[PDB]
Amino acid sequence: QKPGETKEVHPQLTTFRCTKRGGCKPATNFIVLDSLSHPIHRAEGLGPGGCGDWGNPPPKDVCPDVESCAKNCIMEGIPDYSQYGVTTNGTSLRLQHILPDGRVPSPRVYLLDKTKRRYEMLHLTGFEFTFDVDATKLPCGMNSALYLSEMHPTGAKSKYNPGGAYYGTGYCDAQCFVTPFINGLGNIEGKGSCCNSMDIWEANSRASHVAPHTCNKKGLYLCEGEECAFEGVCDKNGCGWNNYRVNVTDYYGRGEEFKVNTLKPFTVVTQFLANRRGKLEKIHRFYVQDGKVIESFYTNKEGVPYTNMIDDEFCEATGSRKYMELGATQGMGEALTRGMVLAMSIWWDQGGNMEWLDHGEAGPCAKGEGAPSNIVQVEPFPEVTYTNLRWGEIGSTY
Ligand SMILES: *[C@@H]1O[C@H](CO)[C@@H](O)[C@H](O)[C@H]1NC(C)=O
Repeated sequence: QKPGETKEVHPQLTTFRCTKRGGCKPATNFIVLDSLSHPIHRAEGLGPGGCGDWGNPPPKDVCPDVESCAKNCIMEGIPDYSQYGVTTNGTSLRLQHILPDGRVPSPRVYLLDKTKRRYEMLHLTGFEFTFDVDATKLPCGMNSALYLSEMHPTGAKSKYNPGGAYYGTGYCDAQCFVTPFINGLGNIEGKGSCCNSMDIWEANSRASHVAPHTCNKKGLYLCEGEECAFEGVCDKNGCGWNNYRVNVTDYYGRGEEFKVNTLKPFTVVTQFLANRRGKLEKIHRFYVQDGKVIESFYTNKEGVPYTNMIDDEFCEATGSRKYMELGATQGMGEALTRGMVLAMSIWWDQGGNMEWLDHGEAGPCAKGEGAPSNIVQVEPFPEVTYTNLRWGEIGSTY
């Protein structure tokens, strides 16, 4: 959409780059909200209205084609991110799902490089990503996410999309959702926005989930028809890793009875271990809390391969069929090697109550407990803070 007259003022965030040799050294990065989370409105004389709702093509009256859409729909800068529940303090990024005044901004943001015109492209195959988190205000049904998508580095900046990454354009993930704009261009044909994504962290105070999601395309792929569906080009389910799902129930939770105690801050390490040919083999998640390394659990379930890391053997046996079919662990790793964008978000789920994350087979949460109507009766103001985001040499971030 066309950038408007209001200026964009991105939050600055200090992150780190790590080596065994020099340790963690500070870096400047900026934060940007999703393009379609910016105010979008019609050009002067075209009246009231936006330019389409999530899940739809843009309106045919203002967006009969890409060129018209580029002129007729205006995207405004955000001069004050705190209005969207987004703030930074030094190395800390706070995402508020609900504001005191009742607004539910449910922010999703990306990491911009220091120039503010390209996303910071992380290449994590053979490397580790680490961050500190405070999950105390995330009850059942809430999802703090920190994850990677193979978005285009300039947000596919182009003639009709001049805003680019500076305005948060170019979002995609393994779900192939239809958005009214894709790569900053009117989605006239109503395609889905598909790409490989590595869900490093989808979690609340009750459960913690890690999942690669493969697509059989490189980059952002606009899918049509069945390509967007379950047997299509992306892995909607991902290869899910969650202690509760492998019959370990005392690893992560609210209280001293859990190895990771989500009433207190902790550190989340994710290692992307590559084989002798440089291909991704295994994904290893452990934690650190009160200065103690908390090692990954091992699986403990009849019919589930014995392992303490995600790999092809586990994924296959736990029925991650499209993950294997669409390129398996090696395929995830090719994406990561090409370069990925970091996204961080806080959301909830009106349709399904985030049950896949923390209910039944996946956690201690009751039926109904994660509905949005119940969340606000448990924690009125859900929020998460990620701090000291840092990546680099295996063994160097903690
Ligand atoms: C779950 O783990 C327990 C040990 O805590 C074991 O007794 C039980 O048989 C396991 N369940 C399955 C189905 O593997």
